[PDB]
Amino acid sequence: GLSDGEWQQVLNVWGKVEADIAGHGQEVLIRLFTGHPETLEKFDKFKHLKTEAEMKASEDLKKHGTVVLTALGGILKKKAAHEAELKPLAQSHATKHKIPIKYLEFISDAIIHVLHSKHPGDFGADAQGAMTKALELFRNDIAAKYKELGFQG
Amino acid sequence: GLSDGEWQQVLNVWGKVEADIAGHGQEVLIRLFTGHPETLEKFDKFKHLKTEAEMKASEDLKKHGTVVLTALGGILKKKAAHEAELKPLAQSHATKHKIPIKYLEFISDAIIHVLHSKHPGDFGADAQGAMTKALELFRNDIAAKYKELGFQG
Ligand code: HEM
Ligand code: HEM
Ligand SMILES: [O]
Ligand SMILES: [O]
Repeated sequence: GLSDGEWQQVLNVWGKVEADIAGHGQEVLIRLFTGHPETLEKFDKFKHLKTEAEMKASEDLKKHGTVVLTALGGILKKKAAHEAELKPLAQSHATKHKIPIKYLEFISDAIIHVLHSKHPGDFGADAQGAMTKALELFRNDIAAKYKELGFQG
Repeated sequence: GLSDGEWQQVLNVWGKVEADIAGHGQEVLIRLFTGHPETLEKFDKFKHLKTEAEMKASEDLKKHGTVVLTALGGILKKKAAHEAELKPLAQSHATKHKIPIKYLEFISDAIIHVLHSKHPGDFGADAQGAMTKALELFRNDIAAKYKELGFQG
């Protein structure tokens, strides 16, 4: 994974990308298509482009570069935000508190029971299934961090 | 993963949690500690809590319940946000465009190349290492979505 400073470096350079996203998007697709020409074959609108000059002149290639880097930027920012809250919790629960995954299963059972008890009108079979899935994603994400840290859990 | 309706059900019941986070947190921890007493042994600062009555009377058990459910709520919301960034991209790139992970590796290397070319002063070795790791997490997260959608990328 990334450290806190590494995530901040990713966010910082993406700010520079966004200040000329058209130029960055063009240069990324030109590098991809010149380095790996087979990738051009996926693009009906671009597969005729041979030279860097032709690729630079394509309004459609420039538009697509912006779409790609916008989508990737959103994924990186949301990943960084999730990591910033998940990482410290996995770190403390692995290294200081030493909490096995089975204990996270026990507290997940308690959360599901309490929500069902308190809010049956907002916690029918489907909503309970949804929360069961959400807490399993949470436990699996902690377990993945545990494996990286070498903690058996 | 969860459907959009399933995430809505999770966030709807979490709104009820947030209306009394301390009460929900207390009830979750007392359910956990009464059902699985070995879990209470992990809390050195609750060594004075033996009985259900003592647990209900504890200021700090209730405060800890708030800490736990506040942290969990934040992680669930940030997970949902990142899932929502990945979903449309994994959908189209698995089912319509059929983009192999090797091609995602090629475009990741193109992004690193363009950032090194454009920002050598602000994309040194460490910042490049950070972005290399972030793009690998992106590819791995898409590969996991590919497997869920039944696409061999
Ligand atoms: C960082 C990696 C990538 C990102 C963020 C990305 C993002 C996007 C986005 C947002 C779209 C438009 C909406 C959609 O169809 O999902 C798109 C379309 C597309 N992508 Fe990607 N993509 C990436 C990598 C690739 C690669 C490596 C290829 C092929 C080698 C590829 C091929 C396509 C194709 C063929 C389309 C449809 C183009 C069109 O009909 O206009 N993508 N991509
Ligand atoms: C939904 C699951 C959980 C969440 C969100 C959670 C969250 C937290 C948070 C935010 C803290 C304070 C900051 C920190 O040290 O990381 C904490 C502390 C702690 N957690 Fe957890 N926790 C969870 C499950 C558990 C379980 C199941 C146990 C034990 C069986 C446990 C044992 C502890 C202990 C011993 C501390 C230190 C308490 C203190 O002395 O103040 N956690 N937890
Ligand atoms: O793309
Ligand atoms: O906790």
